[PDB]
Amino acid sequence: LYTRVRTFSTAIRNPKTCQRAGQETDLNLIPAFIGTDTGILINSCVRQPVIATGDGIYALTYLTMRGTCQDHRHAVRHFEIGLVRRDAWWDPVLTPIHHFTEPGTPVFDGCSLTVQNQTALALCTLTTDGPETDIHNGASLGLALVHFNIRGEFSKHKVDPRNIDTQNQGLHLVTTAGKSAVKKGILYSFGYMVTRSPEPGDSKCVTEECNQNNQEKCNAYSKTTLDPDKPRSMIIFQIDVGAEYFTVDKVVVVPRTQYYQLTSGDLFYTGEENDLLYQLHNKGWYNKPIRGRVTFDGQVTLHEHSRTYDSLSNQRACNPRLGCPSTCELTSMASYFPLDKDFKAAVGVIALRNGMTPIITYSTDDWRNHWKYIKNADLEFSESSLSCYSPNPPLDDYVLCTAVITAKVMSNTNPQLLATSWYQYDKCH
Amino acid sequence: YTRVRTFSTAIRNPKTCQRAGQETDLNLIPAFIGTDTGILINSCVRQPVIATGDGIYALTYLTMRGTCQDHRHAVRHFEIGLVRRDAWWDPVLTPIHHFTEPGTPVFDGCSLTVQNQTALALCTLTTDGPETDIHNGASLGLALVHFNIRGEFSKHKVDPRNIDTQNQGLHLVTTAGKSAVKKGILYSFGYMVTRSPEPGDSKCVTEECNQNNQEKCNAYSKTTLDPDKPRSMIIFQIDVGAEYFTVDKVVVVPRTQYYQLTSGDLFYTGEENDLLYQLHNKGWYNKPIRGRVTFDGQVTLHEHSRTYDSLSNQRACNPRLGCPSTCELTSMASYFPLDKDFKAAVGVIALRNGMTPIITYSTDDWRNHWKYIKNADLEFSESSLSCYSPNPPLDDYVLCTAVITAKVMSNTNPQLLATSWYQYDKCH
Ligand SMILES: *[C@@H]1O[C@H](CO)[C@@H](O)[C@H](O)[C@H]1NC(C)=O
Repeated sequence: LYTRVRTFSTAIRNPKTCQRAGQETDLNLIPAFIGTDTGILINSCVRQPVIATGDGIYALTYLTMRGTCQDHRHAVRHFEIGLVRRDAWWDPVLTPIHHFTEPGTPVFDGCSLTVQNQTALALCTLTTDGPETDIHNGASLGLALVHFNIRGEFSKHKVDPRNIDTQNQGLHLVTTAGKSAVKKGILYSFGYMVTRSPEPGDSKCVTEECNQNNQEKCNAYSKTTLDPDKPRSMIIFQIDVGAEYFTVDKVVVVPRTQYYQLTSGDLFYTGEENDLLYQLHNKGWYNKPIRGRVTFDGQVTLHEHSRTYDSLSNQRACNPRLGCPSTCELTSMASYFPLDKDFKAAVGVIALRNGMTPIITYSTDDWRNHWKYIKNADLEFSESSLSCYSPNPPLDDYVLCTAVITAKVMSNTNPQLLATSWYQYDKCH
Repeated sequence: YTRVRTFSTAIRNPKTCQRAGQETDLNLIPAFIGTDTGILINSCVRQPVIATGDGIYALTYLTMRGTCQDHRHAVRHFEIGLVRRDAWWDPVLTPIHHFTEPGTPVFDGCSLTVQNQTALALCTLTTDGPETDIHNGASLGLALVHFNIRGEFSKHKVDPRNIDTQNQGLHLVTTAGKSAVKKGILYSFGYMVTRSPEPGDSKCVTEECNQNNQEKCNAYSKTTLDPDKPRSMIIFQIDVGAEYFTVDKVVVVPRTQYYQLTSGDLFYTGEENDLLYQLHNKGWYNKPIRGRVTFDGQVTLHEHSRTYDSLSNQRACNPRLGCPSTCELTSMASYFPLDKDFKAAVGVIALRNGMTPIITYSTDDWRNHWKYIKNADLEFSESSLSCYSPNPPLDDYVLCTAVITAKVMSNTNPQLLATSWYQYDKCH
C-alpha cells in the first residue's frame, strides 16, 4: 500500500504573536510534478485551476480548451488526486496517482474543490456554452457533486438545483471555481444566483479620490445583473455531505454590500468550531487583497481585513486607475492562503508589476515580511490557486506551499498550467 | 474501460499506392499526458519513452532537479492511460494512473512496451548512473516493472545470473527506448561490459572527410568505457509469458552493425514478422539509422538507405557532422514505421540549429512532406514517437503522439512537452 506522509492545513493553526522574520536566503523551490501537459506546444487554454490538500493527499482540477478560452462547448474538465511523498532529497512533494477527464458536452464548469479524508469533493455546474451564455440563450443549468478517492474510485451525481432551498428566489444556480470547505458534514462553496427581483442596497465601494461619483460607478459595474431582466446575487452553497442530523441543502445570499464586484472566491477551513476564512478573486477594478472571515448567524457577513501591503496591476494603466470603480478588469489575479485561523499571517502568489513576473509574498497583519521570485522573467499569468500545509510533526522554521498558475508560456496568447512548491518561512524573530 | 480501440501502424502491410504529401495544415490535437516537469524551476527530464497498445498508452521518463547529471537524486516516473474521445470526438491520450520511484538506487534506462492491459519496463538499478557506477567499481541491478490499467504496480529484481551471456557479461545495462514483445519474449536494447574486446571494425562511412575514417570510427565508437572496459551492444530476451521453455539471454549486436554505441527502439510488426529498429543519433552520424532486425545467427541490423532527413547542430563540427568525430548531436530524431517494412515513416526532428521541432513523412528515401510541431526557436534534446490507427481505421489518416524534452523559456535544461496529430496516410 502507500505510506502516508501526514500533513494538515496551516489555516487551522493558532496565530503566531511573535514578530515573523523575513527570510534572508532565497526561496527553496521544489518540484510539484502534478497536473499534465496542457498544450504549451499548441496554445491550449487552461482555466479555473483549484488545488486543495488534506492529510497526505492533494487534489487538483482545471478546465482545458483548444485554441481559445471561449469554447465551453468543447472543453474538458480534468480531475486529479495524489499523494504527499518523500522524494530522493527526503522532501515531501506532491505526486499524482489518479487522473480523470470529463469532456463536454455538457461540461463541468466552475468546480469548487476540497479534500475530506481520502476523498476529493467537487461541486460543479453542468453547462453547454458556459453559464452566462446558457442563461442568455434560455437554456437551463444542472449541478453535480463529483467525488474521487485515493483508491481510484470516481463518482458523479447530478444535484437537482430546483430542490435546493433558495427561499423561492433562485431561478438559476451557478458554482464558481475556488476552494470549498466542509464543516460538520456541510460543504460550503461560493457561487451566484439569478433571482426574480433585483437585490436592493448599494454595492460595497471605496472613498478613494477618483474624480467621479464612486458609488454610482460601483453599482453600475458591480456585475450584479446579467441583463436588464436578470439580476444576480453572490451566494454560498451549503450541501449536506454527512451532517450528524438531516439538513436541507440550501444557498445563503452574500449581500452586495459585502463585496465590490460579483466574483469567485475561496473558502478556507479553520476547524470544526472556528469561523471560515475567505478570499474573493480580483477579476475587476479593485486591486488590493480581498480576504477575511465569514459568518452566517442571521445573515452572511464578509468581515474584510484591512490589507494594503500588496497591490495588483495591469500592464496598461486604467482610466480611472485601478482601485477606482471602472470597467477595467485585472488580467492577473492573486491567491492568498492563511498561515493561521485568523488570516493574521498570509502567503500570496501575485504578479510583481504590470501583470507579470510571478512572486510570493508573505505578510503579518498589514505588513509584508518579504517577497521572493517564483521566476524572475517577463511571464504573464492569469489564474492561480495556492495551498499551504504543515508536516505532522511540524518543522521548526518552515511549512510547505504549492501553487498552480495558468501562464502564457513561450509567447502563447492563451495560458497553460504550471506548478511549483516551496519551503515557506514560518519562523519567529 | 471505455476506450477507442487501436493498433500500431507498424503491423500493417505497406500500402501499394503512392503516398501524397499533405497540402492542408497539420491538425495538432492535445496530448495532455505526463505531469508538470519543473518549467518554473529548470528541472531536467531525460529518457522519455512512450508506447501504445489497444486503446492504452504508457509513458516513462526520468526527472532531476537543477542538472541532468544527478542520478543519485533522480525520480523515475511511470504512467498508464487510455485513448478516449474528447469533445471534438478525436481519440486523444489521457492518463489514468501515475507512479514514481525516487532514488536511490533509481531506475535508469527503462525500456517500455504495452502488453494487453499492462505496461512492461525493463530497467537498470543504479546509484550515480551506469557508467559512473561501473567506473567506481560498483555493481548494477536489473528490474522488470509492470503496471496495469487497474492501477496495480509490480517491480521485481532480475538477477543477471539468470541471464545467459555465454559467460562473457561483466555488467548489463538497459538503455531507454521502445521494447517489443513477440511470442511472449521481451526484446530491448542495451549494452554489456565484457572481459575481452570485440574484434572487428566499427561500421563507418566513405564520405571525404580529410581523415582516416575507419580509424576515427573505431576510436570514437564508444565501445570502451574508461581505458580497460570493452562493451558491446546487446538485445535482451526476457520471458514475459512464452508458451515454450526459454532461457533469458542477451544476444550481441556486433560493432560492425552500428556506428557508435547508443540507445534505440525496437518496433513490433507482428508475431511472425521481423522486428524493425531505430538507433538514436547521439553522436556524429547525422542521417536516420533504422531498418530491420534479424537473429538467425547473432544479430544483424539491416540498415535502410535513408538520406531525406539530415540532423544538424547550431555550431558546426570540424570535421562536419556525417564525418567520424567526437562531436555530438544536441538533438535526436524519432522515427516510427507506418508499415511492417518501414517503407513509410513518420519522424520528429529539429529543422535547423538543434531547434524548431518538425514532423517528417517519408516513403522509401523520399520526404513526402514536413510539418511544424512548433515554428519557434525551441531547442529540444530527446524525443519518443508512437503512431497508431483507430480500429476500425480511418480512410486517409492515422494518429501519432510525440513527447519531447524541450528547453522552455530560456531554461538550460529540458522539460517534458507532448503533442498528437492526425498523420496523413492517404493514397495518390
Ligand atoms: C476515512 O476514509 C476511509 C476510506 O474511505 C474510511 O474507511 C474511514 O472510516 C474514514 N475515516 C473517517 C474518520 O471518516
